Amino acid sequence: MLKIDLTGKIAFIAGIGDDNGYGWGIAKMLAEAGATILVGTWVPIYKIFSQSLELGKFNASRELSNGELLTFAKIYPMDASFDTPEDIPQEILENKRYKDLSGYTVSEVVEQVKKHFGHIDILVHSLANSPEIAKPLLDTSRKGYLAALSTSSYSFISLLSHFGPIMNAGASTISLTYLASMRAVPGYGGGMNAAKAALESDTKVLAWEAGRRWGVRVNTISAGPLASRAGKAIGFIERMVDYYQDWAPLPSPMEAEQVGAAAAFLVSPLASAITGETLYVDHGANVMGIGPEMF
Amino acid sequence: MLKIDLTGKIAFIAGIGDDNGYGWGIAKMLAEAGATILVGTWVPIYKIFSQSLELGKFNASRELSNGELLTFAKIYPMDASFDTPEDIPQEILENKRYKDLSGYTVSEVVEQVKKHFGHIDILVHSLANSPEIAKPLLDTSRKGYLAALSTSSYSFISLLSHFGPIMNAGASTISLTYLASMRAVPGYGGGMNAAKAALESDTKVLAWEAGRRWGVRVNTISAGPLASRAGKAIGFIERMVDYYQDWAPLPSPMEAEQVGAAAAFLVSPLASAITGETLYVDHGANVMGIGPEMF
Amino acid sequence: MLKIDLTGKIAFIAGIGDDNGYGWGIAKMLAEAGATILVGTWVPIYKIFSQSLELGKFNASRELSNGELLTFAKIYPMDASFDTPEDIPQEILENKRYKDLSGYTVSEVVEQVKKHFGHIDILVHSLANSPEIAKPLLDTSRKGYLAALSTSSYSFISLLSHFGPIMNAGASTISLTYLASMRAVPGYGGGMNAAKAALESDTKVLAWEAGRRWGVRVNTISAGPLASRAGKAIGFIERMVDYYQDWAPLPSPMEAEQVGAAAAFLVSPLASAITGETLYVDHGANVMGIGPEMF
Amino acid sequence: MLKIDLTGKIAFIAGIGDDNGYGWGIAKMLAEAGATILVGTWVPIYKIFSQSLELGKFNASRELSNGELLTFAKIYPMDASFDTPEDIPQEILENKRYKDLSGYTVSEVVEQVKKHFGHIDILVHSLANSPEIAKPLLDTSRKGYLAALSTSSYSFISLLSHFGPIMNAGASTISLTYLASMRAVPGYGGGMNAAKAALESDTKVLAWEAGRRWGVRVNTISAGPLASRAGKAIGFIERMVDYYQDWAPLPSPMEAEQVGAAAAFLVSPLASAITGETLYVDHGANVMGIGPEMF
Ligand SMILES: NC(=O)C1=CN([C@@H]2O[C@H](COP(=O)(O)OP(=O)(O)OC[C@H]3O[C@@H](n4cnc5c(N)ncnc54)[C@H](O)[C@@H]3O)[C@@H](O)[C@H]2O)C=CC1
Ligand SMILES: NC(=O)C1=CN([C@@H]2O[C@H](COP(=O)(O)OP(=O)(O)OC[C@H]3O[C@@H](n4cnc5c(N)ncnc54)[C@H](O)[C@@H]3O)[C@@H](O)[C@H]2O)C=CC1
Ligand SMILES: NC(=O)C1=CN([C@@H]2O[C@H](COP(=O)(O)OP(=O)(O)OC[C@H]3O[C@@H](n4cnc5c(N)ncnc54)[C@H](O)[C@@H]3O)[C@@H](O)[C@H]2O)C=CC1
Ligand SMILES: NC(=O)C1=CN([C@@H]2O[C@H](COP(=O)(O)OP(=O)(O)OC[C@H]3O[C@@H](n4cnc5c(N)ncnc54)[C@H](O)[C@@H]3O)[C@@H](O)[C@H]2O)C=CC1
Ligand SMILES: Cc1c(CN(C)C(=O)CCc2cnc3c(c2)CCC(=O)N3)oc2ccccc12
Ligand SMILES: Cc1c(CN(C)C(=O)CCc2cnc3c(c2)CCC(=O)N3)oc2ccccc12
Ligand SMILES: Cc1c(CN(C)C(=O)CCc2cnc3c(c2)CCC(=O)N3)oc2ccccc12
Ligand SMILES: Cc1c(CN(C)C(=O)CCc2cnc3c(c2)CCC(=O)N3)oc2ccccc12
Repeated sequence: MLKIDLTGKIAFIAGIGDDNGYGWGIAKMLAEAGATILVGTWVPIYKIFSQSLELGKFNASRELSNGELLTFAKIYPMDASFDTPEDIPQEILENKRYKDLSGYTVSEVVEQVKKHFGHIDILVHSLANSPEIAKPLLDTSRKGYLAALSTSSYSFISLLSHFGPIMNAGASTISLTYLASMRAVPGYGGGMNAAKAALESDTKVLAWEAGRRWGVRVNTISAGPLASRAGKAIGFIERMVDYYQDWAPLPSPMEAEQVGAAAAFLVSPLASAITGETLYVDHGANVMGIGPEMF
Repeated sequence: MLKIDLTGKIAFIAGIGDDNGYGWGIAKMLAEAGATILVGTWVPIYKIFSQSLELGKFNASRELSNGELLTFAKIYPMDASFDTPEDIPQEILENKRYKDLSGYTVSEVVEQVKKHFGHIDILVHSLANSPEIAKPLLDTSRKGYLAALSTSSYSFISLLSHFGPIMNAGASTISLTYLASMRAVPGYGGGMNAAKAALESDTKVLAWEAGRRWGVRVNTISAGPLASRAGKAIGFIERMVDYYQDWAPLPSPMEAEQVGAAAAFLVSPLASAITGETLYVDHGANVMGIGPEMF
Repeated sequence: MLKIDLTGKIAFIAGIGDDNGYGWGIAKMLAEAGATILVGTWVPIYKIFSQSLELGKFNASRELSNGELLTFAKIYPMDASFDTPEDIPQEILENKRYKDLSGYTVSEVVEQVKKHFGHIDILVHSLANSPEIAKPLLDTSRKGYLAALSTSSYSFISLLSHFGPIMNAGASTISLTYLASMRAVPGYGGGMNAAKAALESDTKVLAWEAGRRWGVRVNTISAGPLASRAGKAIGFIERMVDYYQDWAPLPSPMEAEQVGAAAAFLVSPLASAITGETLYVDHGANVMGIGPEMF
Repeated sequence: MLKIDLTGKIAFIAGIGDDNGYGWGIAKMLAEAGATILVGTWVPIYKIFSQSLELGKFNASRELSNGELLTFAKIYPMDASFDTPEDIPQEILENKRYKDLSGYTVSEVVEQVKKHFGHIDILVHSLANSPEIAKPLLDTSRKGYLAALSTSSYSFISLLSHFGPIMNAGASTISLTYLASMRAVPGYGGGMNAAKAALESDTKVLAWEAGRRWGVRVNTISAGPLASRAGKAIGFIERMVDYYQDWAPLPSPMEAEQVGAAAAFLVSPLASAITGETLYVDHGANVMGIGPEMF
């Protein structure tokens, strides 16, 4: 037999806000492979996510092939915009969603993980935001652009920089990107193109640095369109899904567990020679040199 | 549990000549996954390969995790330079090692597979040759350049074209490449650069064509240096292995099974959304923008 | 003033069949810059081209900005499929177009150029053919695929290898490619995708080899769609032209002289630091991540 | 004759602090082509630069081919970190070098140019900085990374956003980048890899956006190493220069005017079909697949 075996491994997944995104899909497949799952959930939705899970609202999505339910060892409120408490502005501190929580900056979450688990094996980054995604880049503000980069790109560096010293041998990371990183996709606004370009560039540089510092592998998955929370909010994700079905080598729609399976493989000992890679899991759409009108 | 399960599937691997190349490594991992293995072996070395196998010469390399030995259901003498018997030059017809054999063109091998097995599930292409690899491309002859393309590139198209109509649902292909395809590597001569460029370009085109025609997936793996038969003949493979260790994000040398494990994943149902991809399994050397002296 | 000054430089342009392709456009712009123009014209259309030129049929297309006419110092019948007369099948020798002519192999043309002009300064490759472009790659024959490679890609190596020894200091080359080389474009069949992938790969390799051997620069231009002879012959070039207008950052249709202007700059002393480059002259269509429908 | 004709065209160059950088080289070549030259100079070094200029310290680097001296029509104090006065932080406002100057935010500078000149034709972005360039990406702070993106990447968007509406027909932009944007170069620290990745991604997106909005073309040049102000502070620029000479297809060192000549071509009417392009002007180093250490 050939197993993707993650038994006893501890994965931290940053960016699970419901059962509809890639983060959930990755969690599910890492669990199928035997991993222990810790979750970073964004502060302003932490209460609702954690409550919905306890109230059984996600149970249809928790079914594992062994009959058991997907279970998280711990869920940490987190805002990966902030490395230390000093970084948090008064506007955030006085926000009612934040004021009733504590220990949610990156350095703080990592210290808690260290206290309770000692080490991690797998770091998964499945988070992105721009406050101005609906704006053309020409019309995107400086603060908006830098916010897109801070949340969507630097957040990875912060997570790896802080978790790195407590990663075990054979540890690796996963982040998620989209092809608009280095090809023009009108509609992907608010500096999100730059944030993904940065994320992909950093994947390569970090593969070398983390590789030489800790022996850690660093890979990114470029996914096709999915009607997640983020996806649905853009306003036309359904048009993108349909377009990809007409465009791609294969017509099947994305499912979060497809990206999850690729992530499981990449963080497993079966991928020890794979690092710095951008792996396309988009039914081959990215290889096309023309749109479906000229087929 | 998460398994890469190929039990009941038939893989045809074109290009196993001994236990020291990537083809053997791929066979071993597909077998670990449960796949039944058919092999195409170059005519002039078919007798020695088959005989050595039966003598137990490769037994140390044959051991599997379950305690079984790697076994081939059938080994076919084959020369992928030829599609039909009408293609074979008189000199080859008169050659000692060809003249007392028959049915070694691509069409003939596929017809024998179809008769005895009906269908295949996985096609692996692990074969390359240029008669002029030591020569700078500037000094490579038309005959040499086209022979490199014929053997190393077109052979994949012939194998997929002939096998495609008998591939089952969920079928996929793997071929092997090297980064000199689209970056200049002095010493990768005799048109091998062009043969690899063509193979990767063909990978994308065939992913669309085979995807739409048969639902077949088509992927390529770009590997790090290995001291195979072909690798040792170039004359400086050990220096290349050493260079990659100094250069890459991770220092581990290539092992055939690392590419085998990648192949096994790519052909499994876990990778249904992956097609047209070039997957680097080279310890990240390919992502570097400068060599080791400037680190 | 800043001039692209090719005064006294001798350019050999392989692939001018009439006034409608990129070869002619390149010739006009090199002529504007002051270059002497030598032409290689495909054997089967050599007489036709020469006779049309003599009857004044292209005179409207010959007007240079200085009031003079685009003038060719010599037009050579050529077939770049053949390096030496020994390579020509008797079947070709007996064809009427070839029987009426002589000295059209690559070696023979270069020998005539050396005899009467001594050296050249610029080599332009503006030729391609596949006998099976209407066929899916899956359905393309070995003979067809290799013929595309021989005519469209090896021909460049042959011309550079033969002309290189008689190139003056500061010499450079230009070839023409299309984005289907490394992205999948259904309809670009007959192995043309592989031929352009090979052409682009060889550009990089030859930049290094010819740069080190003769100080020669080697560049390629990836152009937008044009209704040339070859263009029109695909049967749907007009739809490709219209598609590009809806798709690209800029809407203007290709003109042969746009590519010609890029060629003129790249072969001028102003581009001494540019080599191995693939320069897109396609109104930016190649940078798009989706087609028109999702704008 | 074939002229790169910029007669009467108004060019604004962001990032000239002395005569040793790419900005100066670009100015000189645009001036050779006939352009009027406006310069944006970083506030802290605006006085030293303008005083050095009129003192005649740069007269040796000002000589043009027509026998005239390079002349800046207007030199504007500028800090491209700031879009409007509202953006300026307290420490900067009270700083010795800013506190007496006024109108140095991007919006204010564009307004001055609009009053003075009505419109512009060419925008050159030759600026970059990270306060943490010596630091591994892993050790780079959030403030440092975002500062690198703000100064090196968003600044271009701000300049184009503000300048666009007063750009004439046929207008275009140039920026400068380095290959570390999408390939790992250890030592290009402080988030500069991400800054350049963003710059290049933005080039593609803005080519579409600016192309459709104003008909403006947008291109970037990727240069080899130069001993500039920024280049020398890095601390090993001479080693990089030597490495490139050993590595590249051609051995000549970079000269600022090489990038300048490429820039003049790209902003000229001869390049009307070129947009969104990344043009390498680095003697071909970028196309290499291995380092000099082998060969
Ligand atoms: N959904 C799609 O079509 C595609 C998404 N991707 C990438 O996949 C990743 C995951 O996105 P999805 O699963 O689609 O949506 P998602 O909305 O379910 O997940 C993104 C998460 O980021 C979290 N987040 C936002 N700001 C945060 C902060 N400051 N600190 C901590 N968490 C924050 C959100 O709570 C949200 O849960 C993203 O990187 C996205 O760019 C890639 C390709 C396609
Ligand atoms: N060895 C290395 O460093 C690397 C090899 N690759 C690629 O891996 C693939 C396998 O190569 P290796 O395992 O290294 O060497 P290998 O020598 O073990 O395999 C090449 C096979 O091709 C067969 N072959 C040659 N001409 C044939 C023909 N006309 N008809 C049928 N079979 C023919 C050979 O007999 C041999 O079995 C090749 O495509 C190679 O280009 C890629 C990367 C690195
Ligand atoms: N036309 C278009 O949309 C585009 C064309 N290209 C490339 O531009 C180049 C020139 O093509 P075009 O100007 O468009 O058409 P063209 O038909 O005018 O030029 C092709 C020439 O190749 C010559 N030729 C064919 N076989 C030859 C042989 N065995 N020996 C010597 N010459 C031979 C033909 O006589 C013909 O004149 C080609 O490489 C083409 O692939 C690239 C991009 C776009
Ligand atoms: N120098 C080299 O080896 C290479 C440089 N490049 C790129 O070339 C461009 C120009 O760099 P160089 O000519 O080498 O150095 P440079 O130091 O001469 O020019 C950079 C300019 O940016 C200005 N600047 C810095 N912060 C500014 C701000 N907040 N507002 C306005 N101006 C600011 C500086 O004063 C300086 O004049 C940069 O984008 C650089 O990344 C690219 C490749 C190679
Ligand atoms: C696919 C695809 C996506 C999904 N994708 C890859 C993404 O990365 C989505 C990221 C995202 C970042 N910030 C925000 C939102 C979504 C919506 C809500 C909001 O407040 N901010 O977006 C597109 C935009 C245009 C075209 C395709 C796509
Ligand atoms: C790695 C690497 C390889 C291995 N590799 C990726 C290859 O593709 C090897 C291919 C090959 C093709 N034809 C022949 C031979 C080897 C030797 C025996 C024969 O007669 N002809 O070759 C190099 C050449 C230069 C630099 C690196 C490498
Ligand atoms: C543009 C474009 C082209 C033009 N182009 C870039 C080409 O390279 C055309 C090449 C070509 C090579 N061989 C032949 C023909 C054309 C027609 C006549 C024949 O006998 N053989 O072809 C396409 C096919 C599909 C989509 C776009 C394009
Ligand atoms: C080339 C090359 C460069 C030049 N280059 C392309 C650059 O973009 C240099 C940019 C730069 C950015 N920030 C700062 C400085 C320079 C010096 C002073 C300071 O305060 N910060 O830098 C390298 C670093 C490592 C390896 C190669 C290179």
